[PDB]
Amino acid sequence: QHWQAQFENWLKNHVCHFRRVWATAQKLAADDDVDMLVILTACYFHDIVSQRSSILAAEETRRLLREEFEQFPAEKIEAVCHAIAAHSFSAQIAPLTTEAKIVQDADRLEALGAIGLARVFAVSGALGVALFDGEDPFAQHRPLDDYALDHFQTKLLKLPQTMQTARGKQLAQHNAHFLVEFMAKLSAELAGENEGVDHKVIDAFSSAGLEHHHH
Amino acid sequence: QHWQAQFENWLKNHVCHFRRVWATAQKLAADDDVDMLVILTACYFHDIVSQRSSILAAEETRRLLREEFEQFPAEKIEAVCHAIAAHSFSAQIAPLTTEAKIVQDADRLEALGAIGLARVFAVSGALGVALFDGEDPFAQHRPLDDYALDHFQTKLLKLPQTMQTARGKQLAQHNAHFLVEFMAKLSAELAGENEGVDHKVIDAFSSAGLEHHHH
Ligand code: NI
Ligand code: NI
Ligand code: NI
Ligand code: NI
Ligand code: NI
Ligand code: NI
Repeated sequence: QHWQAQFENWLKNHVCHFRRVWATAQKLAADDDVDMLVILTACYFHDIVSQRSSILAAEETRRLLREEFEQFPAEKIEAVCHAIAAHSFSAQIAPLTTEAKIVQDADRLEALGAIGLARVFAVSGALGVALFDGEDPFAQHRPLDDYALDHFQTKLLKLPQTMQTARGKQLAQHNAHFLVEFMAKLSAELAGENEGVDHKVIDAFSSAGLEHHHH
Repeated sequence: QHWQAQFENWLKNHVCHFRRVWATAQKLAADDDVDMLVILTACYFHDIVSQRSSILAAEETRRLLREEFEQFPAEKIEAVCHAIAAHSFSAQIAPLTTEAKIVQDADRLEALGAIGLARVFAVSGALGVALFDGEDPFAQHRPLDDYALDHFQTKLLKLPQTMQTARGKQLAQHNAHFLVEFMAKLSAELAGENEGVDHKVIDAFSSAGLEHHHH
């Protein structure tokens, strides 16, 4: 009963990004018997501590844990310090625990898909980096990245291949394909097509099979 | 001869948004014999003058026109003052000229589609308005709009129906459907689906037929 009750984690602290991560984080380790108890606090705090910021995410979440996590720490508190330290590839903190892996996947899946396509441009909005045609002709020029549409084939399109969770990869594979199709429509529209999608960008930015013949 | 040469409009002034608008603005009035000469300057300056801003876009573009447009003004200069004044529904300047209509469509199509889906979130980025789940449960709550994802069914999803150009509407209809499908994937992902799309949002935010049976 301390499986649903402890939801009163940030549900009494002081954000929704976590609500979802847990949701898909559970689906990743469904019926594997790993530790769906630590992984939780892992994905529930990885942000409470803002390339130096993840190593402190645990040197921060550990001290703060000694407040409400007072009831049940045990050995399950050193694992909540690797997960919440190995999720953002800003610190390159390689995840070793099979629990610290499920999070580095659930949170990293928040970079792809519909929400992912929204983050790239929202962020790119404040930072004001643009994303216009200044990026299409990059078939012959070079990627300056954060031109948001470039951030696409620099991090995002390369995220699924470096996915370290069995299912999480095939999942970060579909969502990563949703981004390409967006690129497909963006190319056309960008080439005054207004209708179809550039069936040439789908051919280069996403592994066929995810939609296909066999020779 | 003075149809391609005059491209040296902003090509020597002091932005790419125009390059495209003309492209699709020509396709809208293809073989109709209207005035593919004024419509051009129309879509080439509607921005040089930043709900009061469109009426001045012409009270500004007219004076500036008296510089390079010195060679060929004629009656074709009073039309370049209605178009470049009737394109943004911020001034509600109803377009009367069939030329001032092709622009209010070509420029308004830049709100839908792939580029459209990027603008909503980019802009929403600087203004920092968010767009998270705080918008999904709005099936029972109310839309505060600029929550970017709301800006969707408030302006964008209503743009194609108020389109005033023969073809331009069926065109702003497809691109407007591309936005819904995005909403479709956003719903699923938002509901921890990670795979398909909420085939319930496609059912409510876009007129079937654009993809369908017949009873
Ligand atoms: Ni995160
Ligand atoms: Ni699959
Ligand atoms: Ni097959
Ligand atoms: Ni504009
Ligand atoms: Ni059609
Ligand atoms: Ni039919």
